[PDB]
Amino acid sequence: AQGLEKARSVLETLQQELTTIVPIAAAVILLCLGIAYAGRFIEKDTFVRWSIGVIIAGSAVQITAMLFT
Amino acid sequence: AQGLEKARSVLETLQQELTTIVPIAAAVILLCLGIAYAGRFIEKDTFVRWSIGVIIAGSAVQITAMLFT
Amino acid sequence: AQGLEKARSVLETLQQELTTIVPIAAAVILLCLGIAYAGRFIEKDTFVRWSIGVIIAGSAVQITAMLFT
Amino acid sequence: AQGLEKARSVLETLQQELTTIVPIAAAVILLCLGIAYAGRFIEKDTFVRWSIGVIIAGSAVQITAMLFT
Amino acid sequence: AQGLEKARSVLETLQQELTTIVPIAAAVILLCLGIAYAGRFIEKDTFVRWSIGVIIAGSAVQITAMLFT
Amino acid sequence: AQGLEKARSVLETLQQELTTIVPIAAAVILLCLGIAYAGRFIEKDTFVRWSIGVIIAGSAVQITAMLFT
Amino acid sequence: AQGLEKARSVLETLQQELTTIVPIAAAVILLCLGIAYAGRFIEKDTFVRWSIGVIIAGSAVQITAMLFT
Amino acid sequence: AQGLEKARSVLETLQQELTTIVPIAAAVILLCLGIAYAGRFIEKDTFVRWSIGVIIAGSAVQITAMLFT
Amino acid sequence: AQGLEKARSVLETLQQELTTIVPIAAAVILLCLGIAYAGRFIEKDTFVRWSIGVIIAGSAVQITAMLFT
Amino acid sequence: AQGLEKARSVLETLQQELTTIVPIAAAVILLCLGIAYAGRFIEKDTFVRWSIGVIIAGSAVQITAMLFT
Amino acid sequence: AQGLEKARSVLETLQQELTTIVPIAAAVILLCLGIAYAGRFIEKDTFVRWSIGVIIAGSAVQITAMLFT
Amino acid sequence: AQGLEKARSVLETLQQELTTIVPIAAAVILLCLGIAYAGRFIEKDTFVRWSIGVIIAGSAVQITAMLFT
Amino acid sequence: AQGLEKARSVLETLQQELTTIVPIAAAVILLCLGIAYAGRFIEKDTFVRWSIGVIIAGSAVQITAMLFT
Amino acid sequence: AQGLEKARSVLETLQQELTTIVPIAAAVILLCLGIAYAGRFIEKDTFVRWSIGVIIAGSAVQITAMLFT
Amino acid sequence: AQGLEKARSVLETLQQELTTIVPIAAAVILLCLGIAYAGRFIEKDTFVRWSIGVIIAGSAVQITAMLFT
Amino acid sequence: AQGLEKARSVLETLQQELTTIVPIAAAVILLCLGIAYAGRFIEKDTFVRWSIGVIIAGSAVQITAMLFT
Amino acid sequence: AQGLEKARSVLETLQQELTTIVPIAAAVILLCLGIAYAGRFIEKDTFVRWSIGVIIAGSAVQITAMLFT
Amino acid sequence: AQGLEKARSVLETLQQELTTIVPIAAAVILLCLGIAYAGRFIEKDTFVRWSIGVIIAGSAVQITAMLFT
Amino acid sequence: AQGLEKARSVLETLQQELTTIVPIAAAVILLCLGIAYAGRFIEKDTFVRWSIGVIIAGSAVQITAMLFT
Ligand SMILES: CCCCCCCCCCCCCCCC(=O)OC[C@H](COP(=O)(O)OC[C@@H](O)CO)OC(=O)CCCCCCCCCCCCCCC
Ligand SMILES: CCCCCCCCCCCCCCCC(=O)OC[C@H](COP(=O)(O)OC[C@@H](O)CO)OC(=O)CCCCCCCCCCCCCCC
Ligand SMILES: CCCCCCCCCCCCCCCC(=O)OC[C@H](COP(=O)(O)OC[C@@H](O)CO)OC(=O)CCCCCCCCCCCCCCC
Ligand SMILES: CCCCCCCCCCCCCCCC(=O)OC[C@H](COP(=O)(O)OC[C@@H](O)CO)OC(=O)CCCCCCCCCCCCCCC
Ligand SMILES: CCCCCCCCCCCCCCCC(=O)OC[C@H](COP(=O)(O)OC[C@@H](O)CO)OC(=O)CCCCCCCCCCCCCCC
Ligand SMILES: CCCCCCCCCCCCCCCC(=O)OC[C@H](COP(=O)(O)OC[C@@H](O)CO)OC(=O)CCCCCCCCCCCCCCC
Ligand SMILES: CCCCCCCCCCCCCCCC(=O)OC[C@H](COP(=O)(O)OC[C@@H](O)CO)OC(=O)CCCCCCCCCCCCCCC
Ligand SMILES: CCCCCCCCCCCCCCCC(=O)OC[C@H](COP(=O)(O)OC[C@@H](O)CO)OC(=O)CCCCCCCCCCCCCCC
Ligand SMILES: CCCCCCCCCCCCCCCC(=O)OC[C@H](COP(=O)(O)OC[C@@H](O)CO)OC(=O)CCCCCCCCCCCCCCC
Ligand SMILES: CCCCCCCCCCCCCCCC(=O)OC[C@H](COP(=O)(O)OC[C@@H](O)CO)OC(=O)CCCCCCCCCCCCCCC
Ligand SMILES: CCCCCCCCCCCCCCCC(=O)OC[C@H](COP(=O)(O)OC[C@@H](O)CO)OC(=O)CCCCCCCCCCCCCCC
Ligand SMILES: CCCCCCCCCCCCCCCC(=O)OC[C@H](COP(=O)(O)OC[C@@H](O)CO)OC(=O)CCCCCCCCCCCCCCC
Ligand SMILES: CCCCCCCCCCCCCCCC(=O)OC[C@H](COP(=O)(O)OC[C@@H](O)CO)OC(=O)CCCCCCCCCCCCCCC
Repeated sequence: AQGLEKARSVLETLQQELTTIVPIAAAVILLCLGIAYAGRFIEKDTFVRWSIGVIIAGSAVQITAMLFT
Repeated sequence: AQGLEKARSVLETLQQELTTIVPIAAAVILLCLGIAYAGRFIEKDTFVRWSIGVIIAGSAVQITAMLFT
Repeated sequence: AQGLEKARSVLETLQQELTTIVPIAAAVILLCLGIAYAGRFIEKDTFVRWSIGVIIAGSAVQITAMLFT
Repeated sequence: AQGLEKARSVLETLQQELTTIVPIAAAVILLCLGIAYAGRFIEKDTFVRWSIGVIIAGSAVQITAMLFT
Repeated sequence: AQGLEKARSVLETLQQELTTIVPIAAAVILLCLGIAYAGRFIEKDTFVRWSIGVIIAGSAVQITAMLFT
Repeated sequence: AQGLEKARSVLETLQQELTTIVPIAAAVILLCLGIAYAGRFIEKDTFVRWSIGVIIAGSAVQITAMLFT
Repeated sequence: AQGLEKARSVLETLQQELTTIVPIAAAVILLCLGIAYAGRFIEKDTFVRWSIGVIIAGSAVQITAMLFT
Repeated sequence: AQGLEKARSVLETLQQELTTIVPIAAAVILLCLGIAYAGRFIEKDTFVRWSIGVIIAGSAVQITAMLFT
Repeated sequence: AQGLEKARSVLETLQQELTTIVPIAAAVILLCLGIAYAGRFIEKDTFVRWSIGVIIAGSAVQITAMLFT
Repeated sequence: AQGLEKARSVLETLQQELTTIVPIAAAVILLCLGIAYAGRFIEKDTFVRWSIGVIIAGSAVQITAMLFT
Repeated sequence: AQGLEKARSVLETLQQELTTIVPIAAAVILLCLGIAYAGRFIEKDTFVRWSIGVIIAGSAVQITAMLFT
Repeated sequence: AQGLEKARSVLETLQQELTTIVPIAAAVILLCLGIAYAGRFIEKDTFVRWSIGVIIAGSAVQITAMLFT
Repeated sequence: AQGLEKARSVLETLQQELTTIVPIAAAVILLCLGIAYAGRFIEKDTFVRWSIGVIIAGSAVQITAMLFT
Repeated sequence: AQGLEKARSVLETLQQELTTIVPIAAAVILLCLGIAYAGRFIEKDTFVRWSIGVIIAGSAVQITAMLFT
Repeated sequence: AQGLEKARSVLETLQQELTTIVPIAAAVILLCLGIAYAGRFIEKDTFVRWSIGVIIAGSAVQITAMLFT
Repeated sequence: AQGLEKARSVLETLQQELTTIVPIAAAVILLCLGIAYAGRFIEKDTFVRWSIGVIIAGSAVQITAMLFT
Repeated sequence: AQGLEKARSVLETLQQELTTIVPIAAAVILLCLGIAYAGRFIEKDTFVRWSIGVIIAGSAVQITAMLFT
Repeated sequence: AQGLEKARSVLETLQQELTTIVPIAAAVILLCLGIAYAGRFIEKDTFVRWSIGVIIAGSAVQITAMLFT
Repeated sequence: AQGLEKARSVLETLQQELTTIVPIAAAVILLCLGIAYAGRFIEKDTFVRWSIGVIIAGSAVQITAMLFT
């Protein structure tokens, strides 16, 4: 019931599937970035940027719950 | 009665349902943005923009009541 | 009497009902706009536009009385 | 007498009643336009158009007397 | 009896058949959109648009029951 | 029977044929994009875009089943 | 038969012809890039970019088969 | 006999004649499009559009037999 | 006879005449493009675009025969 | 006769006249570029660009005959 | 006659007038450059750049005749 | 005799007179277009359009004889 | 006589009058463009555009006679 | 008489008035540009641009007479 | 009279008022620049730039009268 | 006499009266257009359009005498 | 008398009244533009546009008398 | 009386009310700009832009009276 | 009354609430900037920029009252 309960369930399923997919994408990104940095194509702060992005992505639900009260 | 009370109640129900749905959408957006920033596709101000948008969306009713007096 | 007093009363009732409905619509619009801005779909001037629109709509009667003298 | 004095009086009464009705319609129009502009459905020049229309309608008798001499 | 019970049954049958047909059309649309995005003919927000449209279409009956009360 | 089962079968046949055709189009697009990138006409994000598009197109039926429930 | 078998054959012929043409285009691009680099008009990463692009274009069918399953 | 067999034969003859005529028109269109693109009057997607149109027109009978079952 | 054989012959004559005219137009286009590029009004990719367009227009009949089977 | 022989002759006359005009335009362009480069407004690659453009424009007919076979 | 003889004459007049004007502009540029170099605002290669530019601009017609044959 | 020989002669006379008139109109149009282009009111492709139109209008009889056989 | 000789004479008079008027319009346009360029409102290619337009407008009759043969 | 002599006289009057007005506009532009350059808001080539624009606008009549012959 | 004498007078008034205002702006700019230079935020050439800009702005009318003759 | 002398005199009187009225309407139109342009509601070419229209209307009799001979 | 003197007087009265009204509208427009520019919503050329529009509207009668002679 | 006196009074009231409202909007804009500049989101010229806009807005009536004479 | 008094009160409330919110945002910005500067990600002038921005934002009302008189 409630009209949009079904859409909420679908969105929850989509969020779970995207969360499952994300670590593979992050690992592939890091694999490419490490070799790019080894080849003098990018700089060392790229690893810090990647770490910040991955840490933020990991706790996306917690941050959203903290902000969207 | 009052003619348009039923429409107002329907709009209230719609607002409640959209408010219930919104946190999932915000979490999915943040999850995507984290990986996008990790992969050097966007910039660091994206997180600030997301935080501002989510904070405004969380207090939409209060802001509307403050402005539409 | 006066021929069109009844129509004026009906219009006043309609105006009151629409004024009652409007804050919910404004809150829903702001809720959608916040998430749209979080996801990089719109820009920050949208909030300024929304604020101006809501402020104008809130004092519609006063502005009408000021201009239509 | 004068044949059309009665019709002129009826027209004057109708004009007065319509003038009484108009401000409510203008207020309702502005209330709708403000929310429409808040939701990105119209542009900012709509308010200028509304102001010009209301100002012209307010002084309809004076403009008619100035032109129809 | 009830005059329009037969017409309502026909409409329900048509709705069920259209609901059955829709997923194939959605899959074809997504298949075309993926290749169009791969070929640099459209943008990444097309997937978000498609997801929103499909989610709305899937819960059409629930949304109609929530609004048309 | 069921009125629209024939149209559903036709749509399924069309979907299967389009799925058969798609890999050739994707291969041609990738072949052109590789030479375009070698010639300094596009950037490296084109390959990521192509990969995302092809992956989404490949699992169109699964995504449609996940969302259109 | 099967509706789109003829179109699939035409697309396969087009793909084979484009694959035949591509090596000449890649060779001309490399010939121009080498002289441009000799004249201090481009940088040394251009050769890496060209190699990556040509390698990806060469195995376009294999990559498409790996991703579009 | 069958009443409309003669009309069907006339339609088949017209279809064969138009099918014979079309390749010349396609060649002329491509000849004009190549020069127009060389002179910076159109874009490179025009060739993709032309190829899709020609492939669809060539296998029109097969597609019609696949859809009109 | 064949009904439309005369129209086909007329189209062939028109195609031959346009093919005869085209090289002059291509030469004029390239003559203008060279001077425009000399004066810093356009970029160096214009020559690649022109070459692609002229090569495609030259073999328009062959491409049409390859695609329109 | 031949239908478009007159148009071809007109195009050849136009091409010859433009070829006659071009050297003056190239000389004026080089005269302006030299002074602009003397005043530190442009860089030394401008002369290479101008030389390439003028050389290409000089043999436009030969290049067109080479590519449009 | 010849169609573009008049335009060619106008272009020649413009070229002669610009050639007459140029030495004054070159002298002013050199006068400014000398003082700028005296005050440590530019480097000594500026004079070499100016000399190359002025020498190239002086023989613009001869270089154009050498290249545009 | 021949019934319509007189009408054909009248049409030929009208065609000759219109052909005599046209060059003046074309010259006036080009005179206006040049000034409009100088004043930044139109674009450079207007000259190409004008040239194509004038060339087609010049050999209208030849094209009509080539097509209407 | 000749039916349309009078219209041709009128058109010639109109063309002569427009040719007389044009130099004033060109001078005014250049006067405005120079100040606009001095005020950073347009770019330096505006002068090239103006010169091309004025030169074309000057020899409009000659170009018309060359193309419309 | 001469049909358009009156319009030509009006255009000459407008040109004279605009020529009278222009020096004030140029002076105001230079006054603003000097302070803008002092405040590090623009660059030093702005004065060269202004000088070129003013010199061109000053001799607009002479340039128009030289080109429009 | 003379049509645009009023506009010229208004422009002269605006020029005089801006000339009156400018010294205050120049003084404020120099006051900020001195402290910015003392704090190691800018370099010593800023004062030369400021002096050149102020000197040019002070004699804007004289330079305009010298160039716009 | 002459049947239509009276009608011609009436038309001449009407033309004189309309010519007397026109300047006021043109001034009002320009006054409105100036404010509309100041308010960013229209573009700068509106002034050119107005000037062309007013100049044409001013010499309407002369143009009519030139064309209608 | 003169038939249309009354309409001319009415138009003169309307012109005077609109001229009286205009300065208030111009002041309001400038007040809004200043705040919009301070809020980074528009650019600095808006003030130049406003000044030009107001100056043109101020001398509308003079410009009309200069052009409509 | 005078027809448009009432509209002028209404416009004066609107101008006074907007002038009263403006300082709050300017203060809010400055408050947001200061924090945005502190967070490295905008540059230091924004304060100069804001000051220019506010100074222009404050003396809107005086500038309108100076230009619209 | 006075029409826009209500809007002014709403704007004052919004300004007070934004002023209340601002110190937290400034503190968070400084907290992030300190760590960024510690990790060699930004320079030491960032603190000066932050101090200037915060000081300007703190006295926004006073500065607005000083400039907007
Ligand atoms: C003086 C030396 C200074 C620089 C040091 C290096 C100089 C010479 C280096 C020789 C390298 C030659 C080739 C290796 C390239 C290299 O060293 O760059 C490392 C490569 C990506 O690096 P980059 O992003 O820097 O590529 C070049 C760009 O920088 C050009 O802007 O990472 C890999 O995974 C290697 C892939 C090999 C290429 C084949 C790929 C085919 C399969 C993948 C396609 C699937 C589609 C989806 C993918 C997400
Ligand atoms: C040879 C050494 C040269 C460099 C020295 C340092 C190298 C190694 C540094 C190790 C750092 C590892 C991780 C610490 C990061 C660090 O040191 O960088 C400081 C960080 C911002 O740093 P950056 O802007 O430099 O990030 C990278 C950019 O430079 C990319 O260009 O400031 C913080 O607030 C730290 C937050 C921790 C990350 C987790 C955040 C999750 C919750 C917050 C999300 C809420 C959303 C809204 C927020 C407003
Ligand atoms: C690389 C990253 C760059 C971009 C960042 C985001 C990338 C990935 C984002 C994933 C989002 C997936 C889904 C969330 C969508 C999202 O993120 O966009 C926010 C959404 C609408 O915003 P948009 O303007 O972006 O909508 C799509 C447009 O982009 C179309 O062009 O607001 C919502 O309330 C979410 C609702 C979810 C959809 C279900 C709704 C069904 C019930 C409502 C119908 C009732 C009828 C009356 C309504 C008034
Ligand atoms: C020198 C290195 C410089 C660049 C660093 C990275 C280089 C190599 C990266 C390899 C990545 C390969 C693939 C991962 C892509 C990646 O790393 O980019 C992160 C991706 C979004 O990336 P972008 O917005 O940059 O996409 C490409 C655009 O930039 C094109 O302009 O976020 C994800 O969620 C990844 C999903 C994987 C793809 C499968 C999705 C299928 C199911 C979802 C569909 C449901 C519909 C609704 C959705 C809301
Ligand atoms: C420098 C690179 C910049 C661009 C990157 C790509 C360059 C080269 C691309 C090569 C593509 C060659 C051909 C593949 C085309 C391609 O890659 O574009 C993808 C195609 C449509 O894409 P577009 O939106 O670009 O179509 C043309 C538009 O651009 C027109 O403006 O989607 C498909 O399903 C492909 C079908 C192949 C054509 C045969 C279809 C016939 C049977 C179907 C008919 C049934 C009727 C009902 C249908 C629902
Ligand atoms: C100084 C160096 C800086 C830049 C590096 C390169 C400079 C010199 C490059 C020389 C290249 C010369 C020619 C090769 C072109 C090249 O290198 O660009 C790669 C080409 C597409 O390139 P672009 O999209 O950049 O084309 C020009 C556009 O950029 C215009 O803006 O991809 C191909 O498949 C090549 C095909 C050859 C052309 C013949 C095709 C005819 C048959 C196909 C038609 C069928 C219709 C349907 C199609 C789907
Ligand atoms: C501190 C030193 C650092 C920089 C060194 C130079 C600084 C001072 C230079 C003083 C120069 C002052 C004036 C000379 C200008 C100069 O030195 O720049 C050289 C000039 C064009 O140069 P630019 O393209 O650099 O012009 C400025 C541009 O850079 C603005 O973006 O070439 C000429 O032909 C000179 C014409 C003089 C202007 C009169 C022309 C009037 C008749 C022609 C119009 C016909 C229309 C159609 C034309 C195709
Ligand atoms: C202090 C030194 C610093 C710089 C070092 C070099 C300075 C002096 C160099 C002298 C070079 C003079 C001439 C050689 C040119 C040179 O060095 O540049 C190399 C040239 C392209 O170079 P760029 O891209 O740098 O061209 C100029 C651009 O940089 C403008 O931004 O590559 C070639 O293939 C050469 C062709 C010769 C030109 C004739 C071509 C005509 C027929 C081909 C056209 C067919 C159309 C289709 C094509 C795909
Ligand atoms: C710091 C320097 C930066 C810029 C470098 C150059 C600055 C100075 C250049 C001086 C050039 C002055 C005049 C030469 C113009 C020039 O150099 O630009 C090259 C010209 C066209 O160039 P554009 O497309 O750039 O024209 C202006 C456009 O850019 C406007 O957007 O090509 C020609 O054929 C020249 C013809 C001369 C004009 C007479 C033509 C009359 C007969 C033809 C009409 C027949 C109708 C049918 C036509 C198909
Ligand atoms: C971010 C900023 C971007 C936009 C800048 C401006 C924003 C704020 C502007 C405030 C304007 C408030 C009101 C002034 C309006 C304004 O500024 O627009 C200028 C006005 C007409 O302008 P528009 O064509 O833009 O009218 C509105 C159009 O947008 C309709 O779509 O011209 C006037 O004459 C003003 C008259 C005032 C209204 C009273 C007239 C009553 C008597 C006349 C009736 C006689 C009948 C016959 C007439 C021929
Ligand atoms: C910080 C510096 C950066 C930018 C540099 C400039 C900043 C300051 C400039 C001060 C300008 C103030 C006023 C001078 C204006 C100025 O400098 O712009 C130059 C003006 C036209 O310039 P624009 O096309 O740029 O006009 C503004 C447009 O850019 C708006 O988008 O040329 C003139 O002829 C001057 C006329 C003065 C206005 C009065 C005209 C009234 C009678 C004529 C009407 C007859 C109708 C028919 C006409 C054909
Ligand atoms: C390594 C460091 C490099 C960057 C330095 C800063 C990094 C970390 C900064 C942390 C900031 C976190 C959040 C504070 C945001 C911040 O610091 O940015 C300052 C904020 C807007 O600034 P921006 O233009 O940067 O906004 C985001 C844009 O950058 C997106 O492109 O100004 C404010 O007024 C703050 C309001 C707080 C947000 C809550 C508002 C909710 C109620 C008000 C809504 C009423 C509607 C009508 C309004 C007119
Ligand atoms: C190891 C040392 C190396 C660096 C030396 C200095 C280090 C420490 C310096 C401490 C300075 C702390 C504060 C003084 C600032 C300072 O020293 O910088 C000097 C300041 C401008 O400096 P900057 O342009 O460098 O500002 C920061 C920028 O560099 C950010 O990129 O000039 C002033 O007028 C100072 C005003 C004080 C701030 C209050 C202003 C509020 C009212 C005015 C607003 C009205 C709006 C319109 C205005 C036109």
